[PDB]
Amino acid sequence: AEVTSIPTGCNALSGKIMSGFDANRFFTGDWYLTHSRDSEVPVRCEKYQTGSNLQLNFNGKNGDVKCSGSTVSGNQGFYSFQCTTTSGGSFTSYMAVVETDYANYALLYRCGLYGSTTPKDNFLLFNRQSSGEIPAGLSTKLNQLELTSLNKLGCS
Ligand SMILES: CCCCC/C=C\C\C=C/C=C/C=C/[C@@H](SC[C@H](N)C(=O)NCC(=O)O)[C@@H](O)CCCC(=O)O
Repeated sequence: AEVTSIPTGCNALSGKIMSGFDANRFFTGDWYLTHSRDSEVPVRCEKYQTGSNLQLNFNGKNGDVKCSGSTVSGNQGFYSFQCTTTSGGSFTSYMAVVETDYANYALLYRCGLYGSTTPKDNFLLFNRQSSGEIPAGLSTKLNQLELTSLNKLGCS
């Protein structure tokens, strides 16, 4: 059966997502994951490569990861990505773009179960440049979401 809403425990962020999200402008080019609310060690620099039809590739923890996306019918703005890893792993992950200017930065929410019963989520800051940091345009939004000290990752 089709999965029609994000996992129980994931935040649908009703009322907190940008209006007029343009998938065509977001899912093009490269995005570097430069900061996140929660982070692991050692920090890394993941470059997310996008292609047509919600396909993406990134350099993950242990090998390249390839994902295929689709819209989540019950949750506006959300996507479900089915991913496979070069070590032979597979997982599902959910995301929504909270705010983006398409040409410089994007604040995303990500959530998934990953085989557990308790979801793991995060807020992610993507930048078009590996040297990208926290944009002035997100100041108020980050305050509203209580994201006052994003962790810098391994990009520079
Ligand atoms: C343009 C931006 C597009 C964003 C697309 C959104 C989602 C699909 C892409 C990546 C998903 C990664 C999920 C990783 C799982 S861990 C999932 C699994 N255990 C695994 O083997 N992961 C391999 C690996 O992470 O390298 C956890 O590390 C996540 C922890 C919390 C978080 O940061 O979301």
